[PDB]
Amino acid sequence: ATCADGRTTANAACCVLFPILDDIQENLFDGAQCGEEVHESLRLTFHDAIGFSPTLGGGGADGSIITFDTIETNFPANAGIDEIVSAQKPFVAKHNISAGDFIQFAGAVGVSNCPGGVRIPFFLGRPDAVAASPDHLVPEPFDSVDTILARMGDAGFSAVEVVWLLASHSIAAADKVDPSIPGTPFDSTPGVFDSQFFIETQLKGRLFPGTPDNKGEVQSPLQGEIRLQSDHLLARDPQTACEWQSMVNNQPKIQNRFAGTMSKMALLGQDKSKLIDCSDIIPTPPALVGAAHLPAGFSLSDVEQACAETPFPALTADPGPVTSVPPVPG
Ligand code: HEM
Ligand SMILES: [Ca+2]
Ligand SMILES: [Ca+2]
Repeated sequence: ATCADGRTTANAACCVLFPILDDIQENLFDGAQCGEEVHESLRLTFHDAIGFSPTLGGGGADGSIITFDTIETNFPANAGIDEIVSAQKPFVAKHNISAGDFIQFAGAVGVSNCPGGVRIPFFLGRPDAVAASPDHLVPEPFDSVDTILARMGDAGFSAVEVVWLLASHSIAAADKVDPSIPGTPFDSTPGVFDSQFFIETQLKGRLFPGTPDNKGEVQSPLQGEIRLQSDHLLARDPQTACEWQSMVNNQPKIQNRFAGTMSKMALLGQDKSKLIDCSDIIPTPPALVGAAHLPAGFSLSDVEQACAETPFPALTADPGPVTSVPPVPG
């Protein structure tokens, strides 16, 4: 099909997405960069979608976090999500797709900007949100593994799927876990969708990058990197540790499982058969940059092996002395 903007797509209903793509690439993502706004937009996909429980209710990936922001903005786990909601609102107001569609579209487009990224399937047609999410459906970094897995499981995800979705933390930072050091990433390559997150979370902690005593934080192995308590525990818990380790230096697995599981997440509360497949609108991501490695100055003895069936793979360290990770600008 040929669209009003002159471009081609398989299903002509998807043409509406091309001007939206252009607008977000320029005016939300700072020229199609894998930076702060991409990261926040990706987090928003999860906070919107995970507000779904067959028991407790919630419409899932329905745009409620924007449309009912006056309610959802007050939820504890939504700390620091108000900035990206505020940034997305004028786009939702200005274009002609639902808020639920916009959130998932912006997330998929954003991931496609990141070197090593993957094209996440995208469907068009989510109805407008009808009610705010119930509170307390977003997992917290101070929740135990069993609590996190139970909540994610309630929404429909297996333990391995939780690990796959946490590849998102490869392109990610924290502003509120330790508010003294906003923009501190979870891996040494927050601009690259890669396995460094799965490697670096497996290292023995060494230091707090900022203040001590923050809820939901534990010691990190690197200055300028922050470690969530939840990620620390998920990397080591027998339910998840072998799957976590299996992501290390397996870029195709990270990509394919992230795409598939993100598609599932983007469809929480929705019925694929009542939507239109517009996956071909998502751009081709740049190739992976870099290769899997231990940080400079580290060795296998710094890895806390936690997979009972399989040893941690032999990686090479970057050359030189131990170095710090720069924060995400913004
Ligand atoms: C499984 C349980 C999870 C927990 C406990 C968790 C927790 C967190 C926390 C505490 C932050 C830092 C927020 C801040 O202080 O600014 C964060 C950031 C982030 N999370 Fe997760 N997360 C989880 C799952 C996910 C999933 C499934 C996604 C998928 C989209 C995701 C995507 C992100 C992204 C992209 C960021 C970076 C945001 C930024 O750079 O500002 N998280 N997560
Ligand atoms: Ca929602
Ligand atoms: Ca990374």
